[PDB]
Amino acid sequence: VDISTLPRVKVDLVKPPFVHAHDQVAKTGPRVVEFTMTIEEKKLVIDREGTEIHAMTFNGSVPGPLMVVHENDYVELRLINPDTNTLLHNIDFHAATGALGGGALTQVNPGEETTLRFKATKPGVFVYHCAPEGMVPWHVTSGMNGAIMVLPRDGLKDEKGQPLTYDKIYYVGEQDFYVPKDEAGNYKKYETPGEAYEDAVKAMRTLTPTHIVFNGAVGALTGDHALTAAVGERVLVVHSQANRDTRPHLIGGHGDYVWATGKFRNPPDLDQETWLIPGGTAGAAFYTFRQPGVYAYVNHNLIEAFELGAAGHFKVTGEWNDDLMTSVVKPAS
Amino acid sequence: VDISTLPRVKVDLVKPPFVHAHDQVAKTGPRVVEFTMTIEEKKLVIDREGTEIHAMTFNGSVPGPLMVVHENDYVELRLINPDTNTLLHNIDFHAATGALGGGALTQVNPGEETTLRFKATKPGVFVYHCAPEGMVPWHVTSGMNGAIMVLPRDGLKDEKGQPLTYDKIYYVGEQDFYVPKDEAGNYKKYETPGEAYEDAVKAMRTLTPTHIVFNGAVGALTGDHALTAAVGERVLVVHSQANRDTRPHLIGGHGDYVWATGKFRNPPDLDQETWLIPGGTAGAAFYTFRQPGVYAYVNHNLIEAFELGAAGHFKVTGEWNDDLMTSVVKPAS
Amino acid sequence: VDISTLPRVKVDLVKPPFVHAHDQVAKTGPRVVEFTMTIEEKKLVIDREGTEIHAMTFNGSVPGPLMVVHENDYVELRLINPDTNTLLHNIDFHAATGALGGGALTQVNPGEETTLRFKATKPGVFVYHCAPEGMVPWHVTSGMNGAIMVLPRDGLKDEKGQPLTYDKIYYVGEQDFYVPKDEAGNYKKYETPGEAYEDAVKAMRTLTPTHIVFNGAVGALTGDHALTAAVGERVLVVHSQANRDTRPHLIGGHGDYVWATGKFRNPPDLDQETWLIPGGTAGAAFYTFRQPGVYAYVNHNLIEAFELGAAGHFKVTGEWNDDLMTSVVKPAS
Ligand SMILES: O=N[O-]
Ligand SMILES: O=N[O-]
Ligand SMILES: O=N[O-]
Ligand SMILES: [Cu+2]
Ligand SMILES: [Cu+2]
Ligand SMILES: [Cu+2]
Repeated sequence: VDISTLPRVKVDLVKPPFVHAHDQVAKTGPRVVEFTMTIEEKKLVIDREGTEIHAMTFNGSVPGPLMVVHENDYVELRLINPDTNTLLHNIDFHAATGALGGGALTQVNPGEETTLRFKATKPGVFVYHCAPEGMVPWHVTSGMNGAIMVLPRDGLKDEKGQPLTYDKIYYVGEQDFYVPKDEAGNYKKYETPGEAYEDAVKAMRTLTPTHIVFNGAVGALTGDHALTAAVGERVLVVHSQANRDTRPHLIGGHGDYVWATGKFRNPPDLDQETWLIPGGTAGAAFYTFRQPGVYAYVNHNLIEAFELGAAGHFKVTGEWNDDLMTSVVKPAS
Repeated sequence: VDISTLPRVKVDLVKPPFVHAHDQVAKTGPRVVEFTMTIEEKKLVIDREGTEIHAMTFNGSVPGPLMVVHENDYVELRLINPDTNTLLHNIDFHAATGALGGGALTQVNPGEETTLRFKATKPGVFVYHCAPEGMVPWHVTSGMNGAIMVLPRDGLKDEKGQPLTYDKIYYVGEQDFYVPKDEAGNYKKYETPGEAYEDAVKAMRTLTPTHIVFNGAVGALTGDHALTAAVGERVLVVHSQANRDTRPHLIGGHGDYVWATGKFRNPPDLDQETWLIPGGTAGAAFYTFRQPGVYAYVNHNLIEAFELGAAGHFKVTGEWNDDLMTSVVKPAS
Repeated sequence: VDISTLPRVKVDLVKPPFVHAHDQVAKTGPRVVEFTMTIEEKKLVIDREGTEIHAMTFNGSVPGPLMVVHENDYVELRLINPDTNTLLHNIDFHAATGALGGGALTQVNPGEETTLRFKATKPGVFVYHCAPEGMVPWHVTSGMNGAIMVLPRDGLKDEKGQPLTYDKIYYVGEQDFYVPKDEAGNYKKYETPGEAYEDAVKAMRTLTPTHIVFNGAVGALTGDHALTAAVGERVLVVHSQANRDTRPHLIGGHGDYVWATGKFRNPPDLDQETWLIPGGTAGAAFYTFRQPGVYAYVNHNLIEAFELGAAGHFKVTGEWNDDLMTSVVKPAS
């Protein structure tokens, strides 16, 4: 087909955990969906102690923004590497077919840009990440990863073929960082990326993250940046991990319908407490809130959650249901 | 509904790996099922070397006992923290909805008790664990976790909707411990829980368990405490891991029907060799024994099994089937 | 039945990643399928640095060869331990039922052989591995493992019950090695297996592989030993990991149909980006190539892939499809 005959629609991305506006059920035929991202190398403070790293980002955030299209749309990405950056970058879409997911076609030095197009032939949530030959895990584990959602044209379906429609969506990107340590255990700091590279490699080879965070930092999805919902609302939480396994859990809730490995032609798993998202994958969980209050959303390696950073909060408004749960006798001597 | 109009039934729990008597198919309407557990902080010897830790238990065991109810029963738990203990505790049920699984409503100092009720709205096996704010992974990885089984009212079903009925059930709780080590690698010992806390946190942050055990100790499910079955018997093995992934395997057998992430509205996976139970989850495997003899039941990271403790035995009685397996020529020069 | 009345067929095995000739749909009734393997202890160079270990192999390779039979065939294995070896060995088939998978019946000292027969009652891909009592993880993590495929008699089926027929098959065995290190981090070398055993145990107990490789060495499945396919070809990739989780990914492709835990009575997962194969399991992924060029096949812990060795290549011939992917604007200032 002549792609030039198709509609074009430009998306304006938003910072995670929010997601750009879209339609669950496609209201048009196939489109070329136009995205732009600008790579930004920047310093980021990732914990309460003030540890500062040299992060590598798509669009200034860890994770990069969630892109949303429908099955058999074309994704057309303008990828910009400004001359204020110092490294070579590219992009690999797990949603795409060919050329190492696009990485072989999108190598951009500082001061260059490129435009890639691919057909989104499979529905699901997928990781995208930078992948420069020879330096792949360093870029990924410096924050250079995000996700793309390819919705079925008729939206999501349950295990029986009935519609599932979310009221809200959030994107939680989980990042393992490997901050080099000296013998005594304190983090080391580096003057340039080249001077850091060997100790970055050493640190990665321990297979032991120093930090595991949501939305780029310890506590990022707490306090005034907690996730929010109301009792009765249907929420989809997209979760990605580009490099290492995770096991999400909503403390006080469930995954009512979960695609743990993220691919919508498969029936969802029902009533999950915890789900495994393998490293290199995006997954999605659908839940209808039934109680108000604070929930924690965690990686249920609780060490990873509460000691290394992989924990966020929901604040949920509405009525308490004492049939579902109540304190019969409050704590007392 | 007025819960006060429902039948009440008191359960008397038993020590793992055994399970209190119950009905697979519900013989009554919905009930309030009454449980009591008493928290016990105690010293436990966990390996053959004599390493002794300060364990934190529900009902004196690691894991805590398996609770069994049916879908849409109410679970009413009296949780007692005697004044002989020294720490604050609570309980989070992954089966429950709201208040951080019950943890926000069940904080008990030594000398206090509380009673929680929740509706068991989803069928499956689920983890429960202590979760005191700020100290969650330390309590969990000190042994303070167990599981609850919420059976469908019409019992278990295979992938075709046909009944599956077990003859025996066992509960295997798998515990990762993080015993602090000095520089030379020997375990450190501590005078009080507060003096131990920072090195406990340090030890956990390595993400490398020193011990991974079934039923609280190396070898606990061997010798006179081996699991038992007969050829032809249908056995359900419930397995939980509150904090870290595991991959159970019956050496010499299979999981004929497995709910690896534990939730019975989903069809089981058939004919598994090994299954992944993510940290924070309970799973269940159904097997019909076909050969007698010794079987090993293991986490199939074989280092975790045979060097760190995650191995137990079945002793199975009955006839040998030479059609299924035989030595044609015994080992010989 | 009198097994002596059944046809016998002798298989001549081939070195991974290739697979001996077989039929997907069984062209005969049930057979006794005869295999022979000779154990070989040998030195192997496993990385580009020249690190040499004392490997323990079935048939001289890491992994051991893929065996292929059909459901309800009998597997009859002659296992030979020549007197040029120094250790005791045996074999455990995860496909088999009884006697610890055969290990209790196949203990062979150097200079001995044995013949085991078992009925392959369950279809799927399964691990096999050595398992000498007391020394199990050392033999497995020295390379002594492979896989067996038990095909359904009517071949593979998709999620709808329609045939899936592969044009090519490859077997990727992934091996975690634990090469002991001194305090400074250099590999230690040993004079005899007994002198190595305690430091091998110490190294394993860190749960941190020094090397994670495909087909026995860093780079083994690259260059002149890259995997090959053509656009339009249907390829099945069998992947096993006898001891540790992995998460395969075809960079630039997908798993169109995946049995992540390897058992063919279950419907496959569709359109996977990445899949989790738990330690102790074999899995299988089916893909139809749609684009030519180089693909990387990796464990998508990218540190494990690109820094520790768990990466191979496909070279795919044929036409480029610009509808599926194209560079709209090549990288430029
Ligand atoms: O479910 N809470 O750790
Ligand atoms: O299956 N045994 O390690
Ligand atoms: O998908 N590549 O790392
Ligand atoms: Cu980059
Ligand atoms: Cu506690
Ligand atoms: Cu061996």
